[PDB]
Amino acid sequence: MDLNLQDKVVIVTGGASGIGGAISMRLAEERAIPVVFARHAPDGAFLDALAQRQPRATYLPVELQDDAQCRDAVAQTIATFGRLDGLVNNAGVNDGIGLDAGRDAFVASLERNLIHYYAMAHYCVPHLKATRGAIVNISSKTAVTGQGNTSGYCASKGAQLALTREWAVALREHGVRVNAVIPAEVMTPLYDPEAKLAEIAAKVPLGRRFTTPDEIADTAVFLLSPRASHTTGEWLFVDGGYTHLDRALV
Amino acid sequence: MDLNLQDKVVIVTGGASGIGGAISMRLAEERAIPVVFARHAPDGAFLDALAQRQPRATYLPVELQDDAQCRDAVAQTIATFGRLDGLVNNAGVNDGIGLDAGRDAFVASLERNLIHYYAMAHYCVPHLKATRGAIVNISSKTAVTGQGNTSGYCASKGAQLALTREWAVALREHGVRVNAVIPAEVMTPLYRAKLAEIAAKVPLGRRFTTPDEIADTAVFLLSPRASHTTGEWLFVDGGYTHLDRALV
Amino acid sequence: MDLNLQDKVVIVTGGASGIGGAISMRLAEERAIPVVFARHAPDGAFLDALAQRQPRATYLPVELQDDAQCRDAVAQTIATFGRLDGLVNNAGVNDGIGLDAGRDAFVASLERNLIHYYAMAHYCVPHLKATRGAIVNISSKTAVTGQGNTSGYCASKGAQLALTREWAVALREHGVRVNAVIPAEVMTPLYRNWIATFEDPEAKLAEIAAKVPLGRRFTTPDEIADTAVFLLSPRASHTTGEWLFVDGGYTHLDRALV
Amino acid sequence: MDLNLQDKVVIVTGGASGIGGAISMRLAEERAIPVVFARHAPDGAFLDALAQRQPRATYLPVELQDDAQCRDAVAQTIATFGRLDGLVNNAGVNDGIGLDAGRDAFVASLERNLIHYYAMAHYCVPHLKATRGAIVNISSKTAVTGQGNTSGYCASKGAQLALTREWAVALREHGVRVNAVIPAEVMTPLYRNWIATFEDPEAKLAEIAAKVPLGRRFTTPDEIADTAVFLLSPRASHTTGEWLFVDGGYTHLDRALV
Ligand SMILES: NC(=O)c1ccc[n+]([C@@H]2O[C@H](COP(=O)([O-])OP(=O)(O)OC[C@H]3O[C@@H](n4cnc5c(N)ncnc54)[C@H](O)[C@@H]3O)[C@@H](O)[C@H]2O)c1
Ligand SMILES: NC(=O)c1ccc[n+]([C@@H]2O[C@H](COP(=O)([O-])OP(=O)(O)OC[C@H]3O[C@@H](n4cnc5c(N)ncnc54)[C@H](O)[C@@H]3O)[C@@H](O)[C@H]2O)c1
Ligand SMILES: NC(=O)c1ccc[n+]([C@@H]2O[C@H](COP(=O)([O-])OP(=O)(O)OC[C@H]3O[C@@H](n4cnc5c(N)ncnc54)[C@H](O)[C@@H]3O)[C@@H](O)[C@H]2O)c1
Ligand SMILES: NC(=O)c1ccc[n+]([C@@H]2O[C@H](COP(=O)([O-])OP(=O)(O)OC[C@H]3O[C@@H](n4cnc5c(N)ncnc54)[C@H](O)[C@@H]3O)[C@@H](O)[C@H]2O)c1
Ligand SMILES: [Cl-]
Ligand SMILES: [Cl-]
Ligand SMILES: [Cl-]
Ligand SMILES: [Cl-]
Repeated sequence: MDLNLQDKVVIVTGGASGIGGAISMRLAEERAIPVVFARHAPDGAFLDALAQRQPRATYLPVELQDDAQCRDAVAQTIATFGRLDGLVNNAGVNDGIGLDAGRDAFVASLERNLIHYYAMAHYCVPHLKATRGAIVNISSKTAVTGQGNTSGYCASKGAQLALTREWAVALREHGVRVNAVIPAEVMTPLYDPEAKLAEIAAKVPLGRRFTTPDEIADTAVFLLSPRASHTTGEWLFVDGGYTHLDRALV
Repeated sequence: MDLNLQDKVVIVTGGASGIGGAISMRLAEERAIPVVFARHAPDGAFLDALAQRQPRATYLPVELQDDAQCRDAVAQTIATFGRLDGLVNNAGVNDGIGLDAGRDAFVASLERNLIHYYAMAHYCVPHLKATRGAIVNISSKTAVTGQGNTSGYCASKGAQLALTREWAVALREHGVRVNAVIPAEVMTPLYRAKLAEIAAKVPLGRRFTTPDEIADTAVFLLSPRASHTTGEWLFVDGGYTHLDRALV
Repeated sequence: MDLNLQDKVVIVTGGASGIGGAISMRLAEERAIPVVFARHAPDGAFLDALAQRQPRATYLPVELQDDAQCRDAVAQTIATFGRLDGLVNNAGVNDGIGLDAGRDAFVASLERNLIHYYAMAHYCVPHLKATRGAIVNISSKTAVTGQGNTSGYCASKGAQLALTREWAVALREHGVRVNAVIPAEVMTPLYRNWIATFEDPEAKLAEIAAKVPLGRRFTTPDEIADTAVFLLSPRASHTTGEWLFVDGGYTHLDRALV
Repeated sequence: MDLNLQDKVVIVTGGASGIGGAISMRLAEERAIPVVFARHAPDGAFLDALAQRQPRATYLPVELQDDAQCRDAVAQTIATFGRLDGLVNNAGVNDGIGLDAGRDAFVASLERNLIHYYAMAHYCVPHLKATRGAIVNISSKTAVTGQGNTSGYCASKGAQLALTREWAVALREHGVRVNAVIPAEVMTPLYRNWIATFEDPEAKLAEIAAKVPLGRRFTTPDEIADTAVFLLSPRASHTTGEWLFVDGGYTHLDRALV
């Protein structure tokens, strides 16, 4: 299935590891041009594999919590490529800020997760309008399931789903589609460890195993493509049945 | 139906007008004790009607964006009544902060809407655990429908639905239930041809929902008649969110 | 809270046992007039308690899978009361018809669950219009969660949620509201006996209850009834088309929690 | 994006017209082998275009309401190809059976829509297990939004969403995924052969399209098809039980927007 993403310039925040890394790599495979926005320089092995698929793929060091860096990196991206066709908002961290943490910790969690999704959309949208590009927001099942000690992250991830609907409405007349992907348990390098891994994996209905970053990536990249040309405002759960299937199943 | 809220102490933020005021008034009618947290003093006719139903009902001047006023007003409430049985997070404003507004405006919207729901829960939860009380978060249909130029408010309202699920999980073993009510179109102070256009789109009766309708579901959710309902989002919207957009 | 249900006539299908019995009893307590449609004659103690609260409450023997009996029982209710204010579609059974069972078993499950919800609404709605009455459909979390070997019941319960939206649209101009209640695990004497067919009943019950997030306990029929009766009342006068989950967090809270 | 569907055998019910036809054509483009089950012989031009992409693509005449024809058609497909990799349940018709129509009309609507999705899955699933294949159920936004005079179709389309969750649970250990696609307004020549009946056919088309948030236009069959075929493929290898709305924002975006 040709996705028609060849030479499409797509910013992927947190795009050099885990889910974001897999999204960048699939974009490169589809001959798109992923532009990684991340705090830390990607590892060599990642850059080797990416450039092999797409020699023009790039990385920009960006602290997403700095509004001016977001602005300048988008500008640099436009200066380098002349256009922007996609935005994948993906950077985030479950920082475990619960009910007892207080205002400052809560707001800091919003900064780490929610606020830069808005800032990136804010700076990218004029460019996306010009190309009738697309946005994918990566959220989390916690936005709808809760978890128990992570108000900050949960609030952020839920706000991102709401913003997906809001931006889909806001941008409809410009042909800019906005969708979300909702993962549940995804194995990354990052993420008695023999036992606790087994414990978590056991709860995923399809195959009792973690979702892979590639699985999230394939749905995310489909959503950026014109193969999803009448899909906007949607939240796609890629979670092995985690959110919606009977909690009682083994 | 006896809701068993008699002498139960419930804080209602933005509780002196619009939906909040209707919630406070219904609480008083059920012989609960509403404690109004609001920026401005309620008008006299409101306070008099409230006192008629519940002489122990109380108003505290609170700017909810001030974390210290939140903390101090809760402390006051506990000092006065010795208990807290409910929190209704209700204060908010659709401030029309869109994609072009920028970071500062977006964050100011979060402060006006989202952040004080968390601050209030933060300060109330220890006391709610003591009484196996309840929380009701008032959200907005915009959280799931979008609207077009209100990123700030939409984000906030959606985060409030998420937090309803999170806090329901967090507090399950303490017997504290957390639910949300989602209104669509409710005629309230500043809301009042442009009228008819909006009303016409509400499937049930082609009319606005009333504050009393929102209040009746919110108060039901605060009560032990909803003793196994937690984490839920109750739409009270005349069909606005879920019924065919094509209907007339 | 006054639900304003005094002398309101409400048919409750399967209304003498479990969830349905609790709804009938709650209706009587709110001074409504419940009309029980059920296959089996109710307990004497149930009838005594019902009459104690509402002397006008009635019971009619009805096999709901018989369309003519639905028709005639609604007709008799109208003859007795002259009006109908509510319908609670509640009768049903999880009959464990899997994907391997085949057409005949699947259709039989639809007859036991889905088809009489439609039949009852078909015969009741013309009367509900005159009174601006209401319908509550009792569904099941299985409609959205699945279960694994119950295609017939799952299909039925999901169709009941869809029909809740459909009828809400269809009846909007008549002021007739239609909503659904979705239970998960509700302890009833019937469930209690099914659990008794297991080797270690105590352990089976605990195993089921352990999965309910709020309190690790079954929902009670009264808990389902209180929401259902609230939804029948004008206290829910702008709620229509809705699916209310009364389930201790079963459907929507993190599967990973203990 | 390689979908890895080359030489995979996929039955598509109603697969020679509208959405079903687009699904078959996309399957053939991906070098899969679509097998069309439909009541009428397909257009010659359709058969030619299909054959150009996939010479092995087949059509079997099937009345899906006849359980034995479903059974035999699946058996013939296994006899021809020796495997089954996918099932797209797609055939259906909005027959406008309201609340007032009664039992016989309602049940007939279930037969036209719901019951053959079950029958087809019943006969296909034993084979899908061996290949760790997949099912896509095509539903309708009406399952969740209602419409107003179509209880039979609404109930059917909603049962199909519920069965998607149920079969996803049932088949999880066999690695068979089950998902649904929910369209809203899709232009098919047949929809056009219904719109044709109106006094001002283009003004009617316009009234409908004006309600679709994204572009104020109908979704195309290819747009539905591309999501459906993605769901059949291992690119969606951890997606199961899901309902994917492909509807230009119809179901979920603010009704107030123009
Ligand atoms: N991994 C899971 O199980 C899981 C589950 C649900 C949702 N998600 C979502 O997936 C998305 C990706 O997570 P992942 O697990 O791949 O994460 P990851 O931590 O493995 O990678 C995230 C990347 O983003 C970068 N990053 C984070 N914050 C940043 C900032 N402020 N500025 C610049 N760079 C920043 C990190 O350095 C890292 O490179 C997140 O939005 C997460 O919430 C993940
Ligand atoms: N009116 C509607 O149609 C509608 C629709 C959807 C959701 N809602 C929700 O209902 C809730 C109540 O809104 P409303 O329509 O009744 O507005 P209402 O303004 O007329 O009253 C809200 C009250 O909250 C107070 N308030 C607001 N911000 C405050 C702050 N920072 N500190 C202290 N007090 C503050 C206001 O002074 C006012 O008294 C809100 O959460 C809103 O999102 C309303
Ligand atoms: N108990 C639970 O855990 C649970 C969970 C989810 C949903 N539900 C739903 O609650 C509703 C009631 O269930 P319950 O658990 O109370 O069951 P129950 O069996 O205790 O009571 C059902 C009543 O309906 C009557 N009935 C059944 N079929 C009938 C027919 N064809 N004609 C006449 N009467 C008939 C039965 O005889 C019985 O009196 C059902 O719709 C069920 O699907 C129950
Ligand atoms: N067209 C829309 O706007 C729309 C909207 C929502 C959902 N859908 C869904 O999409 C699916 C396809 O609809 P479509 O619009 O492409 O339909 P269509 O009418 O254009 O084609 C349906 C095909 O299925 C065949 N078919 C129907 N019943 C059959 C039977 N009993 N036995 C054998 N073959 C049979 C028909 O002959 C026809 O060839 C249906 O499930 C429908 O509910 C369509
Ligand atoms: Cl991977
Ligand atoms: Cl009012
Ligand atoms: Cl009880
Ligand atoms: Cl097409």
